[PDB]
Amino acid sequence: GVYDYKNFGTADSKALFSDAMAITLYSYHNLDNGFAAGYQHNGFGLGLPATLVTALLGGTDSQGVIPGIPWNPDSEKLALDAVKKAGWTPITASQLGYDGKTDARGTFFGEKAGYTTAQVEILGKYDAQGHLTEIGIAFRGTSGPRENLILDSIGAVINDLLAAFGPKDYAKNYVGEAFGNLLNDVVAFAKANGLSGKDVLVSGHSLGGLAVNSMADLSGGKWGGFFADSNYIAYASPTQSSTDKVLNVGYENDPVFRALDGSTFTGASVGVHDAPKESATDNIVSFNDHYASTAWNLLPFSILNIPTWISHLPTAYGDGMNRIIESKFYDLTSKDSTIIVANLSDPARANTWVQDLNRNAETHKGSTFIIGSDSNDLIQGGSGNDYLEGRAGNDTFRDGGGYNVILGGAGNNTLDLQKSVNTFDFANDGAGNLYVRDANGGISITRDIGSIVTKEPGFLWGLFKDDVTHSVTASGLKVGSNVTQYDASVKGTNGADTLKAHAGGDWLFGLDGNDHLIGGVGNDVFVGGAGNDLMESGGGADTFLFNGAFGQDRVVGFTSNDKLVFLGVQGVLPNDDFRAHASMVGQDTVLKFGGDSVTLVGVALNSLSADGIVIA
Ligand SMILES: [Ca+2]
Ligand SMILES: [Ca+2]
Ligand SMILES: [Ca+2]
Ligand SMILES: [Ca+2]
Ligand SMILES: [Ca+2]
Ligand SMILES: [Ca+2]
Ligand SMILES: [Ca+2]
Ligand SMILES: [Ca+2]
Ligand SMILES: [Ca+2]
Ligand SMILES: [Ca+2]
Ligand SMILES: [Zn+2]
Ligand SMILES: [Zn+2]
Repeated sequence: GVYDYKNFGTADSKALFSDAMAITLYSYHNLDNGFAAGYQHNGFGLGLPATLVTALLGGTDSQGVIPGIPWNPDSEKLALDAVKKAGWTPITASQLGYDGKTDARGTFFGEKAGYTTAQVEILGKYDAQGHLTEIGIAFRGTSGPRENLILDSIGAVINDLLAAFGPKDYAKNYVGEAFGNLLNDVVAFAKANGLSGKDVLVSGHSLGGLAVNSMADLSGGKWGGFFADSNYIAYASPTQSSTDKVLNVGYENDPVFRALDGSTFTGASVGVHDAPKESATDNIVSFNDHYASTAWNLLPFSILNIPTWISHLPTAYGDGMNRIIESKFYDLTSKDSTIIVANLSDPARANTWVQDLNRNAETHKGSTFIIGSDSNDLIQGGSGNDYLEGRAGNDTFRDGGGYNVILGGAGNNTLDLQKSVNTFDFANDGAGNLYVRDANGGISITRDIGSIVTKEPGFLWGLFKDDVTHSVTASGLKVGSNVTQYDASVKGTNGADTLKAHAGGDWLFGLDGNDHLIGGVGNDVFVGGAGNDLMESGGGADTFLFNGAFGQDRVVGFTSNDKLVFLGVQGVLPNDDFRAHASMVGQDTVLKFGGDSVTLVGVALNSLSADGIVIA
């Protein structure tokens, strides 16, 4: 999964991620809620007030109205409800033995000249009995004063901030300077409650995330090395620590995210700075009204251009990246997966296609995941391999080919094919999956797509030009009266079946159980499903399709004109070739995908070509 951390399980990593995001959001106490609400309702045609950028960096004396970012009446009470729902409760100064101040929210403040506006929330997670199990440290970073930030042009101020981080280990040492004594109290408090460092989660966004990275660098180091084993997840940090300790999460079109090389200002710092970084998620796009806009992108991408900072705002971090977490595709992804998140206003959402524009980014690598919203989305895949997720609402997909998985989720969803119905084949396994094979043999596996739209020259037909809408029924594609039939197939049961193809070619669907798929002399498509399936080619130019937790299969009679299609499987990295997944056991080639496997019986490794082993 894209947020896997250290050696935690996939699931444990996600739970950590969500806690990190919860506490991070809390640290801002709903600062961008007014702006995000206006953006969602109205669009970004008005751009972004320079005052929100200074609020992000400098801190605020609040909670009031400095414009044009709206109130926000209920705001700190909603932020606090939400952090608590996510399982966290602010820890008091008194609980810590802390001598210093906390404001009316329970926020602690920096301790040395130059850090006195730095803030941090210290929160605790308690089991059903009232015992502390975990501590959360959420840095809200500043500089701070709200006071050097108006004496210059906003761009000259951003530029100087950025250049000040690297020299004299300022960014590195930041958390030791600001919170060195507080963190000793946290160490004392944690131990008294039987916690060790592994039970401490460290997060923050922005300058907060700079602080997460700074703590990691010092965790060696200071506080008796108590936090050396703590968990560090930074959002939208400009810096990366030198440790291997921090998961650095961010949107790729966030101008602040990765702006420094470690903490080094470079030529890329004030333009596109999308070179891959070990600790960082490098390919998560916020597909927002700015990113979608020709007009907005007339100016070069730069952190010095305030409108670019819309991609930095925390509410969209929360909301979009929680939809990654929630994805049916989540466990196919890895740290650098290309992920396009639908982040558009209501106005733009009605008429803009969410797609990988690859704008202000280095060229994307591997398969593309596109995650919709709970509203009606327009989602367009490319002619590569794409995993399209509609989530709730009535979504419409398009896709330019390749190998794909299209999930429409809740609602009434449609796949617009934008070619003729005659140039595609359709199959249907009776277990909810409808398969679409294109004229180039690219296959999409679809769920919850009730309607297909084709562009008939036409006639076809029939009565109906030009675009025509087919209902997806058990017996085929129904345009009112006519059926466009499903390709010939044999369907099994969820037990162990033996299925036999006809000489003309069949789609063979074993479904669950350990099946025995005996193809014939024709061009068959083998889908063994869950279970450990024995599939024989029988002749022909055959296709073996593997999706999900496909099990430990055996393929017999595999030749040069046959194809293994791996789609929606475990253990794949951007640009994997089969040679990464291949070994030999006697005269058989074994291909492993996480804990799934295909043994090609009596096929020597060296005889295999990448053209008939598609890894999507
Ligand atoms: Ca990376
Ligand atoms: Ca990138
Ligand atoms: Ca949707
Ligand atoms: Ca595609
Ligand atoms: Ca939907
Ligand atoms: Ca079966
Ligand atoms: Ca099976
Ligand atoms: Ca065959
Ligand atoms: Ca063959
Ligand atoms: Ca299987
Ligand atoms: Zn207990
Ligand atoms: Zn057999």
